[PDB]
Amino acid sequence: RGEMSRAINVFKMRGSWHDKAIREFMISDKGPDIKDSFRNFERIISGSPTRITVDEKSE
Amino acid sequence: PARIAIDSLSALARGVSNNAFRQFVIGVTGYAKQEEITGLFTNTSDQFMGAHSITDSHIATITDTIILLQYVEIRGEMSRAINVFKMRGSWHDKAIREFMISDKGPDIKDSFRNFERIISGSPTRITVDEKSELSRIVRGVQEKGPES
Amino acid sequence: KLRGTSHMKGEYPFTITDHGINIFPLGAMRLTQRSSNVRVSSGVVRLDEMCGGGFFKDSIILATGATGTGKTLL
Amino acid sequence: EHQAIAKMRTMIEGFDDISHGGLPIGRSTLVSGTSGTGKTLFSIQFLYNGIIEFDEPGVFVTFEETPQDIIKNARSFGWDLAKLVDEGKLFILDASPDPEGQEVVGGFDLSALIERINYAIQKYRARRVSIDSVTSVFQQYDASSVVRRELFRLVARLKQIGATTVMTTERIEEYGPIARYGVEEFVSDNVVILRNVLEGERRRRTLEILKLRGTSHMKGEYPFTITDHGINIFPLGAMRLTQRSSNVRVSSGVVRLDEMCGGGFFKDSIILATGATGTGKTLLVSRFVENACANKERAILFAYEESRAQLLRNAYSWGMDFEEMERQNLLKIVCAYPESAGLEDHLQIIKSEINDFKPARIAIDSLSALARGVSNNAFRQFVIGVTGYAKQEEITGLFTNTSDQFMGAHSITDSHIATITDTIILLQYVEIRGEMSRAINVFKMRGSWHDKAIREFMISDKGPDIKDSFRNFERIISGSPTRITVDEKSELSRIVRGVQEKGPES
Ligand SMILES: Nc1ncnc2c1ncn2[C@@H]1O[C@H](COP(=O)(O)OP(=O)(O)OP(=O)(O)O)[C@@H](O)[C@H]1O
Ligand SMILES: Nc1ncnc2c1ncn2[C@@H]1O[C@H](COP(=O)(O)OP(=O)(O)OP(=O)(O)O)[C@@H](O)[C@H]1O
Ligand SMILES: Nc1ncnc2c1ncn2[C@@H]1O[C@H](COP(=O)(O)OP(=O)(O)OP(=O)(O)O)[C@@H](O)[C@H]1O
Ligand SMILES: [Mg+2]
Ligand SMILES: [Mg+2]
Ligand SMILES: [Mg+2]
Ligand SMILES: [Mg+2]
Ligand SMILES: [Mg+2]
Ligand SMILES: [Mg+2]
Repeated sequence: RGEMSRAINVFKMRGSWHDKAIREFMISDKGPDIKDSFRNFERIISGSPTRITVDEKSE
Repeated sequence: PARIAIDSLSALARGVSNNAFRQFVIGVTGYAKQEEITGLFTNTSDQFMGAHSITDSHIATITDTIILLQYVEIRGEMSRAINVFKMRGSWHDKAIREFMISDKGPDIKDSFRNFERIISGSPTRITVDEKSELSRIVRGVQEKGPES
Repeated sequence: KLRGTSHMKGEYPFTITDHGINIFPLGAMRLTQRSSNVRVSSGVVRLDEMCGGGFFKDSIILATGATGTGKTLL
Repeated sequence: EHQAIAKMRTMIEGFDDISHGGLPIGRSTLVSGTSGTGKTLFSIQFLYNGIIEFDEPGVFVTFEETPQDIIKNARSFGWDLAKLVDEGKLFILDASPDPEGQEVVGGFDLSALIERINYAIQKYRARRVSIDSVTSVFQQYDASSVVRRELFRLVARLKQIGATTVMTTERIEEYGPIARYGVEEFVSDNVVILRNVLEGERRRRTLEILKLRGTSHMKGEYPFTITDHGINIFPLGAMRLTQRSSNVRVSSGVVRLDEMCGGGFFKDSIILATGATGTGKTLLVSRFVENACANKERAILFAYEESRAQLLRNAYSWGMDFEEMERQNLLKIVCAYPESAGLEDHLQIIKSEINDFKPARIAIDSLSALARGVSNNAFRQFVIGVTGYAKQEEITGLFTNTSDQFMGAHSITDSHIATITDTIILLQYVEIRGEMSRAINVFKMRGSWHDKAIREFMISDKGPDIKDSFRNFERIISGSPTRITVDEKSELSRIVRGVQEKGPES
């Protein structure tokens, strides 16, 4: 929506299992605040997303 | 040995020329084909997602069977996928199947069938009224059958 | 040059080891690689089906993919 | 022939063309070159043929090598010089110093040698003369000044006599000064440089005619090979463009494809099969070779990727038994590594087998296999070679090119050879529904009309199955196509309910 938002992700860890989602986060005076993923978007990695706004199953 | 594996030849190509490498491959490839040895070579394609080539220095062809893993972005998540690209003497599965990674190993689930442009890492979800056609409401031609 | 006869032309890498000079005629080795229809597992069941039975014993299997995909695993 | 300088033939596979005829009669040609380059053979080869082809006795002066050895060595190419030095056709004139020699002797002896050689030439009635390693004579205590005068005397007198002479010169650097005393180059009438350039740990020898006072000739380097038969040159550029073309048609071994090509490949035509790794190329080629033998015609297969054994395993699995093919003496499999020699050689190995077997068809699986390491021009020039040879010989060719980038390769050349080729066959993957399906296409056919669809094909134990086209898909070539449907359910065989039978009975 016209705003440079972030996104943290644990790309690879040889031992552990790590999270496979791309979670956005933000920076305040309290430090980083990881948030929720972009479940509803597409091409996320590319950088310039593309919401899917799928019309449900159309009833 | 009866089996031989070198993890990350892409770890050898470090600095060394392209030709010196290519040669080295043949050197470890041929010697393995003659000595009745089964070999698996690990290669790390410099770029995750989008990779138009599956090697680096173009070793590809000097091989029998290709096994490919590629990151697929889905619903805001980075999930793997595998595919047997080419097998010179066998049949091998054409489909591209995704897979989990736990404490047990690899579980080759299904294939993103309701998807497009997968090889790009970032696919295009395209269910939007699946193979049932606009006839999900069966028109109404089926209003003759049940009577009294 | 080897006056009178023939020879392999060019450079060839050799390694002076604890067993004297050892030259690898990387070009000499011929392309006479015995083959057969024998297959062997991988350690991944389904995967073996995906090949159609298992990798051939006499072959070279290539595993590519981005860092993290899990080639070391396979 | 329009030239004003009379020439005599060396009968050296290649030279007489590059020299537009052969060494200028009554003159001296300086064939110079690095250590082991080819020099002294040329010389010997030059006297040889004159003997065994024109019956012209020759005089060979040795300076460093022992008159015994020259004969001992020349046996490698299969020549009993002995017998000739014996029948009075070849007079070897020793001048090699001695194992218990003094020091100082290269000026008045240079005057004596003239008279010497002048005796044997008058005696044996010779036409050709070789003076191998003059250099060694000055390697006693001399400098540029005394070498141009002394050589000159020798050649000057030699020309007066009427002998067509060849002198040999050594040189430390491959491209730098032509000869040691950087003076021989202007004292001679002609100058034949022989090199053996390194680069990429491999070795490439070439011959070049810098100058031929009086006539024209082919300029620049030309690769040659020293085989069991001696010097062998390739005027890759003297290869005129006047091959024969015919509307005759042959099979591809794949029926449906044939249609797709207007009615079967042209007899005289180069064929290119490009497609990402694992697309199929190797197969087709095998099905091409096969059929050629199924009609009783010869054909060769030069595998640079897969072994002769494996070529059969996968060949049998696809049906078609190569075991028999070999036995019925109809198909010959070469099979080798592109790293086991320089192209010059590889180009000749192929040519050879094409003359000791006379194929009527040929297939080179993975030209791109030969493009490894090598420079594009070097490889492009080699392609023109094979392509060249097979074209002027009515031998149908099917080359295999594997593009370095599956799905998304904006160019099926990579090395840009698609314009020398007559007919291209394209194989490429197609991402349809989480599945890597294949699909072939006939890009171009110079004489035929060929089908313009990008049909899909499947591989079975039986072979290449050419199905139907992805009409309802855009961005095909892109590799991962976009499904846009105007139909699909459109007739073809609607009729719902029970349409099939099963395995019991129909
Ligand atoms: N115990 C585990 N549980 C869940 N996931 C794991 C576990 N171990 C590893 N993984 C996952 O598998 C990946 C490990 O990669 P792996 O060791 O298979 O080699 P690779 O991908 O071929 O090469 P490299 O490790 O150098 O990137 C990690 O990135 C991670 O996502
Ligand atoms: N039968 C043969 N097959 C292949 N190569 C051969 C054969 N016989 C000789 N050669 C090659 O020929 C070359 C010998 O060179 P040659 O005797 O023609 O004179 P030169 O190289 O000009 O001068 P010099 O006496 O200083 O070496 C070597 O490089 C050698 O490998
Ligand atoms: N018996 C078989 N049954 C089914 N499919 C086969 C069989 N043999 C080979 N294949 C298929 O054919 C392909 C093998 O490629 P092929 O040997 O035709 O040469 P290529 O693709 O031109 O070059 P290269 O194999 O060196 O990459 C594989 O990708 C595989 O899917
Ligand atoms: Mg291949
Ligand atoms: Mg890695
Ligand atoms: Mg690793
Ligand atoms: Mg020498
Ligand atoms: Mg010599
Ligand atoms: Mg192949």
